[PDB]
Amino acid sequence: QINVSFEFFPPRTSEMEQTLWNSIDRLSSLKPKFVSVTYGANSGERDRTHSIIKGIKDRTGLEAAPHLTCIDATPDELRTIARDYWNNGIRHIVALRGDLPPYASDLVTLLKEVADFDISVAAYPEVHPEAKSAQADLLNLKRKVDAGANRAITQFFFDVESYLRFRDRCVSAGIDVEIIPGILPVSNFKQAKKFADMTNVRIPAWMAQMFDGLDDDAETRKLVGANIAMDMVKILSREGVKDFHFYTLNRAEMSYAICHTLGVRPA
Amino acid sequence: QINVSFEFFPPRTSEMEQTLWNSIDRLSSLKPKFVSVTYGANSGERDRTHSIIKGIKDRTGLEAAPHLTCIDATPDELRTIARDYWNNGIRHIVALRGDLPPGSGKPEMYASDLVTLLKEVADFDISVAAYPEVHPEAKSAQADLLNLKRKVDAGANRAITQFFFDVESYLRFRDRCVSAGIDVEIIPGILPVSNFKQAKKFADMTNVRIPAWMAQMFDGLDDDAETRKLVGANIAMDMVKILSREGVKDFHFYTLNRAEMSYAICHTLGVRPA
Amino acid sequence: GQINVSFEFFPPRTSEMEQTLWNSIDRLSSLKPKFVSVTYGANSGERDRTHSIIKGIKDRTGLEAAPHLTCIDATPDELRTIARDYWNNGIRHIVALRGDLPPGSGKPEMYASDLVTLLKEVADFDISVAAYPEVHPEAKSAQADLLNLKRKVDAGANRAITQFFFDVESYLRFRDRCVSAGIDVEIIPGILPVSNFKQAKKFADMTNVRIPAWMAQMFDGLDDDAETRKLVGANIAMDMVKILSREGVKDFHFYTLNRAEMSYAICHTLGVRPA
Ligand SMILES: Cc1cc2nc3c(=O)[nH]c(=O)nc-3n(C[C@H](O)[C@H](O)[C@H](O)COP(=O)(O)OP(=O)(O)OC[C@H]3O[C@@H](n4cnc5c(N)ncnc54)[C@H](O)[C@@H]3O)c2cc1C
Ligand SMILES: Cc1cc2nc3c(=O)[nH]c(=O)nc-3n(C[C@H](O)[C@H](O)[C@H](O)COP(=O)(O)OP(=O)(O)OC[C@H]3O[C@@H](n4cnc5c(N)ncnc54)[C@H](O)[C@@H]3O)c2cc1C
Ligand SMILES: Cc1cc2nc3c(=O)[nH]c(=O)nc-3n(C[C@H](O)[C@H](O)[C@H](O)COP(=O)(O)OP(=O)(O)OC[C@H]3O[C@@H](n4cnc5c(N)ncnc54)[C@H](O)[C@@H]3O)c2cc1C
Ligand SMILES: [Hg+2]
Ligand SMILES: [Hg+2]
Ligand SMILES: [Hg+2]
Repeated sequence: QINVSFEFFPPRTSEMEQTLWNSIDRLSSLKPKFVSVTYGANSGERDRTHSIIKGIKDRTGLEAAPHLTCIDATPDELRTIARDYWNNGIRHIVALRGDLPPYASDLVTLLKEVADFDISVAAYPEVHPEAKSAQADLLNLKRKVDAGANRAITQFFFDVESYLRFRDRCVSAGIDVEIIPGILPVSNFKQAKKFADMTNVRIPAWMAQMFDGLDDDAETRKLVGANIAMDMVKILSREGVKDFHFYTLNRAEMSYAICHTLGVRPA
Repeated sequence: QINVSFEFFPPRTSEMEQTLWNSIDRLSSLKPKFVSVTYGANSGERDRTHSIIKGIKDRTGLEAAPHLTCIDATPDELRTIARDYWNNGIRHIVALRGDLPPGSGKPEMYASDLVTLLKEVADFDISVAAYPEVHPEAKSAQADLLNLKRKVDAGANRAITQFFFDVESYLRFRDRCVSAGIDVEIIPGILPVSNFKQAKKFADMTNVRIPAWMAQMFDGLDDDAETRKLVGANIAMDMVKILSREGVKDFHFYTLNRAEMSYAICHTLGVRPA
Repeated sequence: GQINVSFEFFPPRTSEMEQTLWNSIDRLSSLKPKFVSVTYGANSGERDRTHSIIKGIKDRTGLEAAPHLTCIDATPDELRTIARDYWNNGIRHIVALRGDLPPGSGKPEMYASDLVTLLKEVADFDISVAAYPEVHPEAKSAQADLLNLKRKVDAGANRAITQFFFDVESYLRFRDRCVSAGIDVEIIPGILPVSNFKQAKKFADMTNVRIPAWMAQMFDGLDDDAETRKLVGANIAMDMVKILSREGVKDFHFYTLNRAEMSYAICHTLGVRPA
């Protein structure tokens, strides 16, 4: 069967707060394998990440996986955060290094020492913008797995071939874990392009065309974005992929629809 | 060169207050590397610790090191206290877990956690407790030794030992610290004994063994304070002499707010006024 | 006073050995040992005897009895059943060992740390494990063996009991290396009082334990002299135990070989007497 997960982020406004909880309720009915909440380098927000995971696990009963970054934190602190999480029933965590202020493998090992955690790590089909080469980054992923990562969630992508080729290189390199694709339903192209430029993610020429001229047409953008996303998962699904991780951005509709086309429906 | 330090406790009464300041004036002339003040569980020995430290600093200009306990303090309260000290020129703190009151027994925060917390605030000089005869609540002698290394690794500059009457206890313990990689000065704590009945009470509750020969020395002197002072001073002076011959260059005296005995012992140690 | 002692007995193989054992237990019980333990053999009969002697000790003396348990010839499920039964019967302290590998057809895949883990899953037992000041014969390195000890302690072991030794420096350096590896349990020295030297040499040869030249000299020529051997062996044991105590050791485990006199006397010099 198809397993899906949804990724949310801590809301920064009263409106965004309500929007989030509505989407959480709406998406819980699809029974995802788990849901994750992002974490950014900000003490108060770090507290917010905690509270949201707790609230989720407490009102839906779904498995909630918090993101944790190696950046700006001492090993003893990280260990206490881990023990505090495990103690609160939160046995799944997404281990990352973190966006640097103007390593991951170590955080994996750190967490495994504390407890037999279910760890998820980041994979880069188009190479992390910092690694010196495709191979170096590929080997790093392997290290993170060897350290104890159960799953590998990729950064969003638009070129299906880039992902399929990467997935092959992973197995060819001995990585025995699933490379769960990260899907970004695009409704705002302008914003998507900004994200891609940062993450080194390539936006194919054809996609640029699809959004050309839709700047003021919010409705058409959602229609075109959903179409593009549904095509993606259709191909990925036929190619053997049975696990999808959605970057909801606290919005339910597009992911809900895409899930419906995958057969992921309420029951 | 021999270095010394003296430990005082917050006076609860007017008479005790006077004795303390007299001792401070007497002992200050020896120019000790530092002087420290106890931090108990009650406000009497808690609020006062701060006052006495300010007093000492103003009246003599000697480095005063306050003792700090995490017992009934939130990490927030501890940081507040640490910032105040640092900002006011206090660069040395004696970080301790603290004597938990026999009632509630919660294995939560430990001294190493306090050390870490203090180092997050500023580059303090932290002194921690060491036990040559093992801390009475330790899992084992090895665990207690590992705890000392943990505190040194957390940022402790030096270790001050609990008092002892068997010089060999100190000597073996120091050898173990070195073999274990603990690279800081293991300052022996010296308790000049004037009253034996009171010394037995302290050692009893501290797991410190009192040799039979020492109990023999004070036997029959229950009402002879003058002879107890002479005998006790003799015992301390000999212990201190042995330790020096063995390489110890730093001593920490538990004055109990009384200056006479500690002053005399320091004199024979060669540490005298200018 | 502040010194704890424990005695180790093995299941007797004859009627004569049995009378000797119970006698030793009666005599040694007066010293109020922290606990007594009983060895675990490989054959079915022995293993049953271990259980009965532990029961006999518990009833007859009311002392804390700790049986040994190995991985040899047992499925994880047999082991759990045995452990559950032990716990329900009041015996809540086990000496967990992998066990002496028999010269037959069976490669070791399960080790002592695995047994500790399995035992911990059953109940909160007090678990004691084996330590080797002179390195276990099969260890590929002293580092491996020491890290293995840490592994067993991490799994749940409350204390370590070392293989016997004749060179105190070996115990002392090992006690130090244990701290350097982060092992936080007290390593209790295993004391083997020797009266029969040839037999002691046998045990040593097969355990990678070194007998100092001076010690061999001490027993040279005393083969047919049981009396002298007992005095010489007691003197040696007493000196070693004396040095250990001056070095801080306050816990001792005696390999009695079911005999009481030597361990009794050595205990007496430590100050552990009947009251
Ligand atoms: C599913 C997902 C979720 C994310 N969630 C968050 C989040 O909640 N918060 C957040 O801040 N960020 C998040 N990110 C972004 C991520 O933290 C950044 O891309 C960051 O730069 C890398 O984190 P990482 O775990 O991939 O780092 P790493 O795996 O450590 O790799 C990062 C870089 O280091 C390199 N590398 C690794 N080890 C070595 C080494 N020893 N020597 C040299 N180079 C080395 C790699 O090749 C690469 O260039 C997420 C990413 C993904 C895909
Ligand atoms: C120089 C000196 C000055 C002192 N001054 C004072 C004072 O001003 N005020 C006061 O109240 N008391 C004072 N004390 C006494 C001290 O607070 C008590 O001895 C207290 O019981 C332990 O303090 P500690 O700092 O040694 O704690 P710790 O170093 O934390 O050790 C306490 C115990 O816990 C164990 N332990 C440590 N970590 C762990 C762990 N993770 N798990 C389990 N066990 C662990 C240790 O082995 C030890 O048994 C002083 C002691 C000395 C020697
Ligand atoms: C106090 C004491 C009591 C004893 N009582 C008995 C008894 O009642 N019955 C009995 O049959 N025997 C007994 N013995 C002997 C003991 O069983 C043997 O010495 C045995 O060969 C190992 O037991 P162990 O528990 O040390 O094994 P372990 O701790 O598992 O180690 C045995 C060997 O395996 C190695 N090792 C550990 N883990 C691994 C790994 N994962 N991969 C590779 N090598 C590894 C160790 O380094 C060592 O060389 C006793 C020994 C002692 C010291
Ligand atoms: Hg980091
Ligand atoms: Hg505390
Ligand atoms: Hg086994």
